Amino acid sequence: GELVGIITNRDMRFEVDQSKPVSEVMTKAPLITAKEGVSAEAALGLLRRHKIEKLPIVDGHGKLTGLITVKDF
Amino acid sequence: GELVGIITNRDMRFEVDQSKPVSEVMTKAPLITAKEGVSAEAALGLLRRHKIEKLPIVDGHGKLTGLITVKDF
Ligand SMILES: Nc1ncnc2c1ncn2[C@@H]1O[C@H](COP(=O)(O)OP(=O)(O)OP(=O)(O)O)[C@@H](O)[C@H]1O
Ligand SMILES: Nc1ncnc2c1ncn2[C@@H]1O[C@H](COP(=O)(O)OP(=O)(O)OP(=O)(O)O)[C@@H](O)[C@H]1O
Ligand SMILES: [Mg+2]
Ligand SMILES: [Mg+2]
Repeated sequence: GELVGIITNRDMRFEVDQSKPVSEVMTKAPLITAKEGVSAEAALGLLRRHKIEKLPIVDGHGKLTGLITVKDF
Repeated sequence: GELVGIITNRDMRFEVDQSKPVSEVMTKAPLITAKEGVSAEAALGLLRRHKIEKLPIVDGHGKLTGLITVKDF
């Protein structure tokens, strides 16, 4: 149940072998995340600062509770 | 005549003020670049390794001679 990383379509854009497991292609932890109840302005600021399009949302134990993408904005 | 950086539309996606100069938004040097006469396989490998979409091509003196994008592939 641990958030070990994130896999986006920039990671698997040119992977010819589509039977490859996720663990060989994903981006490993630590990731850029936000706390629960993060406002939209703070999430957008994080996305602009780190120049990523995704932002996982985790609780106090570091367990995944949500995800914010640039698609929302 | 020096390559001081690169500006892509991920850098200027949420810039409300379009009168801002490039110098305040660009990604400053050093960049991930390739030498002249780089093959397609080497450029694609660099793009996959650094997870970027653009690769400036410079000469021995470090001056810009070309540009490769993921659009080509
Ligand atoms: N929150 C995050 N923390 C760390 N790395 C991340 C995070 N979100 C994405 N990445 C990584 O950053 C890279 C690009 O992220 P992003 O999600 O912006 O790309 P993308 O949506 O796949 O891009 P494109 O739309 O151009 O194909 C990928 O390697 C991805 O794994
Ligand atoms: N060769 C490079 N060296 C260093 N940084 C780079 C290079 N090319 C691009 N970047 C930077 O990496 C970030 C994303 O690069 P990229 O060109 O993949 O994004 P983009 O094409 O704008 O993305 P999207 O398609 O998701 O809108 C930007 O901050 C950009 O300035
Ligand atoms: Mg994008
Ligand atoms: Mg893209």
